[PDB]
Amino acid sequence: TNVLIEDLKWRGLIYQQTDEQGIEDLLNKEQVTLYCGADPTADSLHIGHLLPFLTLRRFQEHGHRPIVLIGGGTGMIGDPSGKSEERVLQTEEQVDKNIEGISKQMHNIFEFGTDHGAVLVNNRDWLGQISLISFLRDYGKHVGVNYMLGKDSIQSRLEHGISYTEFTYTILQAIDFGHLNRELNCKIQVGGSDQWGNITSGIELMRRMYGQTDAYGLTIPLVTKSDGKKFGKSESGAVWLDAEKTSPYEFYQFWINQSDEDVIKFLKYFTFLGKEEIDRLEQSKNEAPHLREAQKTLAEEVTKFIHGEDALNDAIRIS
Amino acid sequence: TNVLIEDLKWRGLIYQQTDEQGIEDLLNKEQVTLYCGADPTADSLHIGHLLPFLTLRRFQEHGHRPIVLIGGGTGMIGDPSGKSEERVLQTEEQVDKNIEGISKQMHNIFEFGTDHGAVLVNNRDWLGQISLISFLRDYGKHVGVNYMLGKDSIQSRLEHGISYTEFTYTILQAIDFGHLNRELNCKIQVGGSDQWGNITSGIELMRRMYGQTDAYGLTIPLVTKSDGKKFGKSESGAVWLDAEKTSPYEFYQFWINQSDEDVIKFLKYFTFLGKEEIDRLEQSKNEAPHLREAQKTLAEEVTKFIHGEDALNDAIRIS
Ligand SMILES: N[C@@H](Cc1ccc(O)cc1)C(=O)N[C@H](C(=O)O)[C@H]1[C@H](O)[C@]2(O)CO[C@@H]([C@@H]2O)N1O
Ligand SMILES: N[C@@H](Cc1ccc(O)cc1)C(=O)N[C@H](C(=O)O)[C@H]1[C@H](O)[C@]2(O)CO[C@@H]([C@@H]2O)N1O
Repeated sequence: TNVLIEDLKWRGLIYQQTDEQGIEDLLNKEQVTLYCGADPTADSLHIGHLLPFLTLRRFQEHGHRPIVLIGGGTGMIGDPSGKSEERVLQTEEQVDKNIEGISKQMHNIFEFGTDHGAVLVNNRDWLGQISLISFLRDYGKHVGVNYMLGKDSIQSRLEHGISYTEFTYTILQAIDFGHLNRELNCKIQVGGSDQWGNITSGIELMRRMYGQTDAYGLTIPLVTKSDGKKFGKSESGAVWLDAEKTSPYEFYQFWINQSDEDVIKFLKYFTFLGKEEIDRLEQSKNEAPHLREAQKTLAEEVTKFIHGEDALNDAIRIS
Repeated sequence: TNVLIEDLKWRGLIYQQTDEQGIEDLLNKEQVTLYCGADPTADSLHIGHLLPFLTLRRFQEHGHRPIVLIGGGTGMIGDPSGKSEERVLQTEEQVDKNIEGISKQMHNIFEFGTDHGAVLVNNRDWLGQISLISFLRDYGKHVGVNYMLGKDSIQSRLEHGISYTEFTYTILQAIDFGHLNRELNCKIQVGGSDQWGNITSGIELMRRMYGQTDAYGLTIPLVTKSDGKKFGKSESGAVWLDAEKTSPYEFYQFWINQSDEDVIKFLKYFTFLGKEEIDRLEQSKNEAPHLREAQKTLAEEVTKFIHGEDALNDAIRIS
């Protein structure tokens, strides 16, 4: 037992683990409960997010359980991570509308409603409780200011000027990890490299809150093209996984025009085919490019999956 | 939590539970590990078996784990259950060939090769160890002769004359239950009504072997048509799930010619559609029979699934 880790590794979906070995350990020992999430900073997800929720779906394959945290509370605050300009609070309505779009999608990428598997939690439910006073006492007490300015996210912002709220974002997100880690048994939290800071902070908090009751954080790498261009972007902004923001057709082509070079990779990252199916699918590319089979079965997969069998046919027929 | 049981019940797939309530209990409490199996008394499964392996697949839906016991050891002996004429030992080669066919199929109905989910065990592995002496001592000691003549299977045979071997079949099968119940954690064993006897005996043995370390047996009902005819049979014997014994086409039609009456039922039993999808699919039948939509989406499902998307198209095109 170590196949799952064997492939994540093969495909190149592991940019960093907190405890490389220990992760390997429980993953070959007990059926883990891992989660991931997004703040509804919009009403549609987008190729950018498609990667790690897939990685979550690749776990569920082998027996594990994923959980999906929509940004019900941290949404309204905004994660300064990466950013280099303070955020802009959305309106309660907007967020309440945004999470209807963002969730509307997950509910298709995942099968919610089972007796034991995949839960869609809304951190609005617990973060909505904790008060000003409590917060400081119970959690604040154990969050050193010297660790926070440590965060590679904020370090930056600190320079331009970081508001308090972006600054206390990390404590809210850390609170979540522990809460699931306690409430549902979350031991691994998977997220993008833009999430290292936060991932690592959630695990430290519970270390002095109870002595990290067995938590680990994994990070999927970052999608990178060969044309040197901000993957995910189009004059049509970024490829939204919503049919009326980015349609099966526009979707389709995106994948169909995948610069031959950065192809097999994207096959590995985004498609549920084997190393053998891909391997074959690599020859077909290495010496019969006219047929453009790789770049074709890619798009086929991602479009049928994300959009539909029907919306694949409906799409393919526009060349 | 109680949806899975909620539907099994809805569809009518529960002919009997050993401990009705307790089953409900652990199924709403912990992720169970249930199994089922067949002796390779042939080289192809058949509609008859398609039902309970589906039921096993309906568990895996909600989080549970199935296991598949091919008849590697009990195969060679034959389960007199139901039968009313002693068996006929197969040849080691035959069984060794038969289990290549029988397994060749499961490996498509189930996804083996994961880190935590679905295992294909071969009881040849443990039953091949136990000797004449051991057997009597360790297990035989705790199997009363008065319980065995109790078995509704043999009771019958007893009348025509039941050889010792058919008679000791039940002890071999009971041995299995406990072994998984101990080896892998098997708590529920699902099987046809022709398997009550055996199901119930496996649980009794471990009751005096250690005090039934938490075991239960469930039984799927029996497929029954409205035309009053031995479901599963055709002049082409019985509908073998093998393409070269019973092909996508011959397969297809079978389902397509499903006597309108015993339809929705078969939709429930054999298809992964909702109560809503079916409900709609029941109207379409109740008042627009010309279209024959029910009997059509049925066959469609079962054929694509069992045989292939491709072998569905390939099939549908023969009307
Ligand atoms: N502050 C986090 C959100 C969060 C909210 C609650 C938690 O309990 C833990 C984390 C973040 O940055 N997430 C992104 C988002 O949209 O909210 C998404 C990004 O958009 C992704 O592309 C999708 O998943 C990763 C990856 O960076 N990430 O979580
Ligand atoms: N003695 C059992 C086999 C067995 C072998 C090992 C075990 O550990 C427990 C049971 C039996 O009768 N099984 C059938 C078979 O072909 O072997 C199958 C039947 O053929 C089915 O149609 C398929 O599953 C059920 C149902 O009656 N059943 O187990």
